[PDB]
Amino acid sequence: GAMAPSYRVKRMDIAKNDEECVVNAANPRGLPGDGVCKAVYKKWPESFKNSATPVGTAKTVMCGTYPVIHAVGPNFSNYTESEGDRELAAAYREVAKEVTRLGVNSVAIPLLSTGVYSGGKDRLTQSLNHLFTAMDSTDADVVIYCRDKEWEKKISEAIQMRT
Ligand SMILES: [Cl-]
Ligand SMILES: [Cl-]
Ligand SMILES: [Cl-]
Repeated sequence: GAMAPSYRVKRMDIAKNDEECVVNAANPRGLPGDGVCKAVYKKWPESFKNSATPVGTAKTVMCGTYPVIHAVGPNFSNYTESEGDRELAAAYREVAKEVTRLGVNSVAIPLLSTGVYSGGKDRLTQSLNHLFTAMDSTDADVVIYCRDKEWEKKISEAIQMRT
């Protein structure tokens, strides 16, 4: 575990992370996809061997010795708000299990279901709160990656609020 487990936020490409493993915002079929998933495919393509997994689950595939945790959030275009909320919570619980099993001291993680799976809604608070519910009992350093300047400020605020 980390000596003083922390949360941090960085605004940059998660393919350039400085952590011991990465969480991919994957699709259920293990396809290259777009956004975070396409960046992850360009950096760690070997990790997409047999990466297909259902909504609400995470499946880890090694790229060399570097673990890529494929976490499948719901597409809110297809799920009801209620069922989507349950699947998004479940995907993060499976990420916490994998991070624990791998014995890493740090993990790079995007906000699941906030991009093309958001069904056109701002889900920063919803996705971040499910991330915290899952990861708070882990002792890995968690570094959250985003691309938007206003999202960076809001995520940083939410982390600092609890400190
Ligand atoms: Cl960048
Ligand atoms: Cl997304
Ligand atoms: Cl973002």
